[PDB]
Amino acid sequence: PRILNSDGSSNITRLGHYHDLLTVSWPVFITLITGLYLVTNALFALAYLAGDVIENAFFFSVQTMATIGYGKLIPTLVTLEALCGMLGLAVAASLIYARFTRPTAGVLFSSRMVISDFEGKPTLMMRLANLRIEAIIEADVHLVLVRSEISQEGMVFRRFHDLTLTRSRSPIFSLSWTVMHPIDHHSPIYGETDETLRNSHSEFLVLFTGHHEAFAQNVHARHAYSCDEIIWGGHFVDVFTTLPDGRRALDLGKFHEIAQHHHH
Amino acid sequence: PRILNSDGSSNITRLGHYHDLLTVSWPVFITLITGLYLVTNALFALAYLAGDVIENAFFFSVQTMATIGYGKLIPTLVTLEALCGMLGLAVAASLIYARFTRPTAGVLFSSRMVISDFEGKPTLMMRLANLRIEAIIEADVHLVLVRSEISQEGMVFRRFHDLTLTRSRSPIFSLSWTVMHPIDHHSPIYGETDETLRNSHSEFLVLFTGHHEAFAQNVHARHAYSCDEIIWGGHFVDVFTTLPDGRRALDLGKFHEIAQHHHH
Amino acid sequence: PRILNSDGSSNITRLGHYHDLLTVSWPVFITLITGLYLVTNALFALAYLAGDVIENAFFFSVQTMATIGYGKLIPTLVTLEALCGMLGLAVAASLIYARFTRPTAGVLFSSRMVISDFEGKPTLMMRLANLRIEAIIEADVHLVLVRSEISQEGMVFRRFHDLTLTRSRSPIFSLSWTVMHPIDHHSPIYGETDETLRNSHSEFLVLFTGHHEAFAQNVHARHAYSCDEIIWGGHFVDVFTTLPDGRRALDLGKFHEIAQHHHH
Amino acid sequence: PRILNSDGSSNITRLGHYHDLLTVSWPVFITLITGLYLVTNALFALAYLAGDVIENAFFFSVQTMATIGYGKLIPTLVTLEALCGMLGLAVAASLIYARFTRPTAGVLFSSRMVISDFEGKPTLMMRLANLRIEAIIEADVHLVLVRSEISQEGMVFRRFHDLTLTRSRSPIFSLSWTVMHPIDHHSPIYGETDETLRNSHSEFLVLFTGHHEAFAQNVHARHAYSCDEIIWGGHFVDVFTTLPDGRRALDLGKFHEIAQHHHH
Ligand SMILES: C[N+](C)(C)CCOP(=O)(O)O
Ligand SMILES: C[N+](C)(C)CCOP(=O)(O)O
Ligand SMILES: C[N+](C)(C)CCOP(=O)(O)O
Ligand SMILES: C[N+](C)(C)CCOP(=O)(O)O
Ligand SMILES: [Cl-]
Ligand SMILES: [Cl-]
Ligand SMILES: [Cl-]
Ligand SMILES: [Cl-]
Ligand SMILES: [K+]
Ligand SMILES: [K+]
Ligand SMILES: [K+]
Ligand SMILES: [K+]
Ligand SMILES: [K+]
Ligand SMILES: [K+]
Ligand SMILES: [K+]
Ligand SMILES: [K+]
Ligand SMILES: [K+]
Ligand SMILES: [K+]
Ligand SMILES: [Sm+3]
Ligand SMILES: [Sm+3]
Ligand SMILES: [Sm+3]
Ligand SMILES: [Sm+3]
Ligand SMILES: [Sm+3]
Ligand SMILES: [Sm+3]
Ligand SMILES: [Sm+3]
Ligand SMILES: [Sm+3]
Ligand SMILES: [Sm+3]
Ligand SMILES: [Sm+3]
Ligand SMILES: [Sm+3]
Ligand SMILES: [Sm+3]
Ligand SMILES: [Sm+3]
Ligand SMILES: [Sm+3]
Ligand SMILES: [Sm+3]
Ligand SMILES: [Sm+3]
Repeated sequence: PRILNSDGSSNITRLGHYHDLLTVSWPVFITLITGLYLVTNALFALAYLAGDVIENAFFFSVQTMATIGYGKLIPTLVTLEALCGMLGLAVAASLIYARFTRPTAGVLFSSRMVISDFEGKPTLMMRLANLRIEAIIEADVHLVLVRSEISQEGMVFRRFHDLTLTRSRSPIFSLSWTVMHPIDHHSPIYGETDETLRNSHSEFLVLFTGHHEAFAQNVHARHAYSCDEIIWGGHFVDVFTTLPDGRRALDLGKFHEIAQHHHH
Repeated sequence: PRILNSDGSSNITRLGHYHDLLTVSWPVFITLITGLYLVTNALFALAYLAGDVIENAFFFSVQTMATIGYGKLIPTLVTLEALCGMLGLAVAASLIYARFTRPTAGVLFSSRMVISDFEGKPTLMMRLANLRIEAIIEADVHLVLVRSEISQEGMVFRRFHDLTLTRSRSPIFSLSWTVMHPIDHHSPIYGETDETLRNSHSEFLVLFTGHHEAFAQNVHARHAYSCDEIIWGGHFVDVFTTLPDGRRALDLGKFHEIAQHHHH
Repeated sequence: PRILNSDGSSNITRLGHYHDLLTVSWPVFITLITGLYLVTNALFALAYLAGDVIENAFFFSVQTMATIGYGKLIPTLVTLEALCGMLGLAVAASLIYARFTRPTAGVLFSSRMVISDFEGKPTLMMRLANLRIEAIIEADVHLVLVRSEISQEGMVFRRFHDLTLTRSRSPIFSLSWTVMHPIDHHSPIYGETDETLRNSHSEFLVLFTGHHEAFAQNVHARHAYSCDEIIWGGHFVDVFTTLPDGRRALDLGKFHEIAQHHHH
Repeated sequence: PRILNSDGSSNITRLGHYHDLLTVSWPVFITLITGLYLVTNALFALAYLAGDVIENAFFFSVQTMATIGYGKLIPTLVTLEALCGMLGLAVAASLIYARFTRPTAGVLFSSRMVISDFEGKPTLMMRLANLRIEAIIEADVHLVLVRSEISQEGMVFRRFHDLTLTRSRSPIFSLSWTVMHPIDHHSPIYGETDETLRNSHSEFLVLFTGHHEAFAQNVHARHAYSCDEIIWGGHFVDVFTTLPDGRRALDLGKFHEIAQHHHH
């Protein structure tokens, strides 16, 4: 089967949580505090009852934790709860900001890779697209081959080759980017064929990072391919157009399109 | 026409929003929450009326959302609204900080580029100026040529050459910086002339990034030039002066000035 | 004795504190403010008494600092204290966030290093493990030798060699990573033996940094080894397994295991 | 005179402010808001008077801006002021955090540089010291020569040479670091002497950056030297000691000490 899924996640099981709050969906986060919020008040409401030091307990609890202080219920450790309410809000605000600043890239990866000549040399290719109007600055991309290898002797392990790209870094990335690994004699897949790639159970990982100007935050994206997601002889279709207006356009509708010469 | 505008933006149309709040002007941001703020209270004010569980509805709403708690209007889900008011403030504070920390560079770019000899070799040049008193640390600059190219065969595409600079990085950038691409035989515009640059519809993109010490934040700036914004034979005028005091000064009034030898 | 401890700390004494608040345990932090919090109110409570400008002093103090404003105690510099309460919360919230964002890596280091052949060359090795489910992006690792050296003449000093690794950087680090320094003729420990390493009192420092996608934060980890924590001839045991399901697993239970050929 | 001061600041005058709040001393910052804080309330207090829509104006103003809500003064745009108070606090909290996170390095620079042989080659040297107990990670240092130069023809300009160091980067920096520029034939000051350095009015800039583990923040430091602050033949004294305990110590008391052979 597959070590990597398309989204670049691994299926390796591991035998051996602020992050969970950070990761969980927006709806669930509110719920999770809302709960913590009610509960903490139940704590104090029962802490008062245990007595009657308050004129005229759950609702009084929140009135003093939120610092509403209506007044109809004058106290007496309210002071304690006022501390807790303020740290609660401070803690709350931190998580909010961390969640807001979690990296997030709208980078589209091509559904396939191709191997075809480029500048007269066979080249492994794939392409990326920036899905947002704002540019990504100082972008960098890696293409990694992961593949089963063994010594002349029986030992079996998975190799990790970081492949050489004609352009791994780019100061700016705004539209589309075809990433290219020329398969010369230094290439790990030099001389390789469709059949020999399957045998090595070999796979490809794409990793992307850059900085948005779109937000004061960094971004990451990754994607993975199996060897049967490579189109030999294929070529990515141009996604750039000239409109009737005479103006240049990017058509992402053609982004996954690949041309192939069909033999008889 | 032009793919790039002076400010380094593209005119490519794309066929295929926390950022909007982050981007929008300061005046509009306040308005946008102020609205959200009033509205959310209208929600609760109508949520109470639907009944009369409050002694002595919009104004009571805010009194419990802001946690003012005057008291003349004692309750009963106020508790719910107290949660919302606190997250509202937390959300509010996040956006504020993100906006405050959005990258912003006061970098001035020269209105033109020049090509003239430098150390006995023709050199593409342009210059940058730091507009603030605080230095930018670990600055880096790129000069990119974008240009139409085609195969011997008919296919037409735009090239992107990241040009070699005598100095792409600088640990500090405080005043003025003339960026230089020597046009040797490795240069994409080697042997090139005024006429041949127009034909390729070729353009130049400048990209700048660095870290301020001025704020704990990074900065970006970019600018673009057409081939008719290059002055062949031109030289940037020295912007450094010695004052009457005998003290050294930077005169940004001369920043866009270029000297030219005029032929008969 | 040892300059470095396993955890990569030094024992060098130095003859010559927001950070303390930032560093201190979670329990102690709350205590430290709680104190500051009570005390600041004692200040104002005594500032009122010094007179009786309040209808119907410590408890009134907090009611106006937390902005509870019950009302049974109407005032008059309350205004002053309302400023202080708000900055207190602002200061509080900053420390909280800084603490939350302090770098933290769950990177496991192997208890030993080994020197054994790899691709037919003797190689210094050690391994790292990512202890969390989330990957570390753009990871980098250094292996440094620290060692006593002297001139032909008597002067004695400690050298710091940053060793060459077959792979110092990795775009992603998710599971396990064996770091390798081939001991060729350019190596500081080329020709070196067990005995000659002890004489130089030589030590090894591992330094790790990378960015989590797990949180919008960076991470650091380091570890140190003495020369008697190197196993000559040793080999790290494969920590990867195939489960009954036929699925691939990582067994960290084998992470510190090293195989050795035992001579007669 | 001098272009650079010891602290690495320039004396170049420039002919052509959130940062000010960010920069200003701690005492002045509080004052600056305290003012803004009082004033904004004067605005509303006069906005009420202009009438009498409040039962039983400056003090009522703060009671509704701080959300104290005592109650003895029930309202009516209080709602407006409750918005302002909350953004005020949000703005306040942002500045606080930005100030807290402003880069700050406790890096000590040696009062002088030296030129003396090292590994049998004349070497420009200076040293740095980490003044805090926490290490700086991924540190980098530059040595720049700035110097007047002119063409064979009369034109006069200041050069900026980024000098080659035996070690410009270090994964960790914890104690002391002697930075070294070997003066080989590629060096801008190769063949140079004391007298020829003065004539070029030449100067040296040190720039330091790294990341603390001490706080989740980066650091910068810089320093400058004139040519008469170079000691020819000088050697930095070892700052490392062995204590009576037999334990290794760092004595910063010797940090600026330089040994010199005195000729007859
Ligand atoms: C393709 N590229 C990123 C390498 C260069 C051009 O940038 P872009 O304008 O196509 O986004
Ligand atoms: C021009 N430079 C940035 C490359 C070097 C000098 O820095 P600056 O002092 O002119 O700002
Ligand atoms: C070992 N490595 C980090 C260099 C490459 C592979 O990454 P990983 O998937 O094993 O964590
Ligand atoms: C000197 N150095 C930073 C290059 C290497 C050693 O680090 P340190 O332990 O002396 O601080
Ligand atoms: Cl993932
Ligand atoms: Cl732009
Ligand atoms: Cl440590
Ligand atoms: Cl300075
Ligand atoms: K309140
Ligand atoms: K509040
Ligand atoms: K209140
Ligand atoms: K109140
Ligand atoms: K009240
Ligand atoms: K806050
Ligand atoms: K914050
Ligand atoms: K923050
Ligand atoms: K940050
Ligand atoms: K950062
Ligand atoms: Sm969980
Ligand atoms: Sm760059
Ligand atoms: Sm086949
Ligand atoms: Sm990167
Ligand atoms: Sm929009
Ligand atoms: Sm550098
Ligand atoms: Sm012409
Ligand atoms: Sm950069
Ligand atoms: Sm302490
Ligand atoms: Sm990379
Ligand atoms: Sm031995
Ligand atoms: Sm790093
Ligand atoms: Sm000012
Ligand atoms: Sm490194
Ligand atoms: Sm002399
Ligand atoms: Sm740096």
